[PDB]
Amino acid sequence: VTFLEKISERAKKLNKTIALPETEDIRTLQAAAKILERGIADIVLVGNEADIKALAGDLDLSKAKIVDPKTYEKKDEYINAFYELRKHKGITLENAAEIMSDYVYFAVMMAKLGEVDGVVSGAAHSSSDTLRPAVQIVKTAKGAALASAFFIISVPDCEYGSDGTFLFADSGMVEMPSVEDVANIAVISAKTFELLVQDVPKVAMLSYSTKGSAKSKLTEATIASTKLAQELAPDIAIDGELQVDAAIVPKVAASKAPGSPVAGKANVFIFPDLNCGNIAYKIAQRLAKAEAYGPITQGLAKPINDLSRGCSDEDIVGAVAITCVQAAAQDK
Amino acid sequence: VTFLEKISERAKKLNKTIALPETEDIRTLQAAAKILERGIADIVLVGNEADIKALAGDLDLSKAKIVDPKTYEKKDEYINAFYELRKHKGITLENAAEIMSDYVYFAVMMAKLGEVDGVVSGAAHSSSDTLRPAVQIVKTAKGAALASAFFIISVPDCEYGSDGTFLFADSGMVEMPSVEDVANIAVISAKTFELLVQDVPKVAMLSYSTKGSAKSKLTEATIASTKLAQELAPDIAIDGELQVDAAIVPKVAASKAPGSPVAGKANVFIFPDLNCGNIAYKIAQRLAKAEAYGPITQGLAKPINDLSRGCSDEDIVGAVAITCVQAAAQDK
Ligand SMILES: CC(C)(COP(=O)(O)OP(=O)(O)OC[C@H]1O[C@@H](n2cnc3c(N)ncnc32)[C@H](O)[C@@H]1OP(=O)(O)O)[C@@H](O)C(=O)NCCC(=O)NCCS
Ligand SMILES: CC(C)(COP(=O)(O)OP(=O)(O)OC[C@H]1O[C@@H](n2cnc3c(N)ncnc32)[C@H](O)[C@@H]1OP(=O)(O)O)[C@@H](O)C(=O)NCCC(=O)NCCS
Ligand SMILES: CC(C)(COP(=O)(O)OP(=O)(O)OC[C@H]1O[C@@H](n2cnc3c(N)ncnc32)[C@H](O)[C@@H]1OP(=O)(O)O)[C@@H](O)C(=O)NCCC(=O)NCCS
Repeated sequence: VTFLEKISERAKKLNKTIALPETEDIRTLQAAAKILERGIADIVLVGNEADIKALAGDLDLSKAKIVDPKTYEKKDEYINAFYELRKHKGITLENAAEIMSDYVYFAVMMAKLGEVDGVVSGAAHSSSDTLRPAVQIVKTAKGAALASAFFIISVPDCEYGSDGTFLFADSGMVEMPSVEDVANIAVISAKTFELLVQDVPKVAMLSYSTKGSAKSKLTEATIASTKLAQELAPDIAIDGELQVDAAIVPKVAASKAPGSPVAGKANVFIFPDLNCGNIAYKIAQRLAKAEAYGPITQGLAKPINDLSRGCSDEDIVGAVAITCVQAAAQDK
Repeated sequence: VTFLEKISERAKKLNKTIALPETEDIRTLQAAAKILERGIADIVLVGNEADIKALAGDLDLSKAKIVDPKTYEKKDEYINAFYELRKHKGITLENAAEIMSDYVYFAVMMAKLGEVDGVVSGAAHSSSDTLRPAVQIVKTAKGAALASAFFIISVPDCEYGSDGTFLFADSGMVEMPSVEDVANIAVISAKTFELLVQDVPKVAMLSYSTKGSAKSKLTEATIASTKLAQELAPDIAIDGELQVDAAIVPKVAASKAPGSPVAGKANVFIFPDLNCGNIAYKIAQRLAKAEAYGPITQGLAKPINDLSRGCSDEDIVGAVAITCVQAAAQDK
């Protein structure tokens, strides 16, 4: 069974509201009219009234909720709260009226205030433009130094990871993580694995080196980050530096890194930077026939996800479903 | 057919001589006889005629020529040769004579001075010990900044590349190649692919970014190496900064990099550093169930190859056949 089928089913059990801002694109409506249709969640649409019922065509959205930045009965405290976290960044009140009238923003500040549980977009903008709303308004969770991105990778005939399932991170967002930032990526991705795959994360800090099989600036960066992460999170089994083969293969691990809590069992792969992360994941997907999921964001304070530039609405129902389960990571 | 068999045949039609210095290892001798029996190459065994004779017992090594570094006709000219090379890097004439009694130093000089077409060692020495004389004696071909290590990769049920075969560089040796280094690795890799795989090289300078989809020091690096490589070798197909998906999958190349010489059909992967290179090759081998060949070295003035220390006498046969075809790039 599919990770996304598993997830979307778990996501139906919950009750969560997802504010989709891309209300001028007709995919973000094909998506919208299947959320309410399967019980995946409830879902806000952020944008002009003239768009909705006229654009998509004939699809039932009475189950949906329309809120325009210039219609809602609370729109005033949005130009105000935005101006409270841009309180240090040069933008006045009518500039806080220029930025906010955009749909992405209103969908994001609704999350910050708990009017909405989460946000999915990226499909019609990019991964530069999308994450600003996610950073400036939402900010991050407490046990989190940054917003990062990741991918769930399912490898077909595979006796590695968690039944062929892995989290790769960061493979989306963070171009050049510093050693501090890497260590945190490990910790935060462990909690995401647990949440989404529902298995014990064994986190591998990757490298061409394995426990000093080589030595350079590169290795030492990872070395350090392993050991930073091992402190941040003692309860989480975390090791580095590991090559991939030692990371996943008992026989190999047994000789390259004897008595490791991770080597030979890995299911979370952590990369030195985004050349590595993004190469690794595409290589899995295309040469290993792995199914890939993401980019999904993590370490955020309330879930807000990005989308591959070009995609279908069936992917979006996927993303919306993850934004739900994610949305059930703190409320307890 | 498998890559290795293609290679062995070509080897047999060629007329190359390979030196084997690891003559106190019984796998080298076993490999030797197999290679002669089959017609894969001529052999110079470098070592002690009494010891080989005493070690070989039931092996038909009579087609081989045995050369003893301490009694060979040309000994004293090999020593001068080494002296000239290292004069200015501390070595004294005395020091030369002692270094040059090393079977493996001798065999590399043989190749340098034209008595052998290449050398295979590594079965009973570390890679550093094998690669030091290579890079000191035979040095590099015509000023490529450097020698590098590559893999030939065969993915099983793959449409991508050249029948799911690829060349990965550098995935085993140069750790932090400079921007120039990466440029050089691309050019040399393209010639190697053409030679060994026998198909038009189409080289992907890899990244997490496709056509300036993201900007950073990493991306700037890749672009600069892309741009220098095109200057270094204009008639070879080399492209921008490319993601793996944009590089091998024509439908994604149809989106992210239209009209590229490389994108959609890449078959040569150049990585930014050895984290990427190794992690990528290991994902391919382990999760993709790719067959992977060597680290094989390139960019030297004559082929020199290092084996794994747990190789079989048959792995040696194959390393010897790669090395002969590598030696076909020379000639006259
Ligand atoms: C424009 C960009 C290249 C410059 O990076 P930046 O200066 O850090 O981010 P921006 O200028 O867009 O926005 C400002 C905020 O974004 C934040 N942001 C970027 N990366 C972050 C991270 N992973 N964790 C938390 N916040 C982050 C910065 O911390 C900054 O906050 P500050 O000004 O109060 O200190 C880039 O952030 C972008 O296009 N955003 C997409 C996300 C991304 O890829 N960022 C990595 C760039 S180094
Ligand atoms: C040992 C090492 C860390 C030190 O670097 P170095 O002193 O510059 O090189 P080494 O001591 O290993 O060997 C001597 C030569 O290697 C050369 N060299 C290093 N990398 C090379 C490369 N990949 N291709 C060709 N020559 C290379 C140096 O120019 C040096 O020449 P010199 O003695 O005439 O000045 C490193 O070169 C090394 O690991 N070399 C062995 C093979 C290897 O693993 N190379 C990876 C390079 S990052
Ligand atoms: C040997 C093997 C099983 C595992 O090796 P590994 O420890 O994971 O190391 P990598 O494959 O990532 O390659 C880097 C290693 O190659 C060595 N190496 C570096 N430069 C090299 C070069 N230019 N040529 C040959 N070896 C080199 C390095 O020393 C390094 O570690 P080492 O000290 O253990 O040798 C691996 O190479 C492999 O998967 N090959 C399978 C069999 C094969 O391809 N045939 C080889 C013929 S002997």
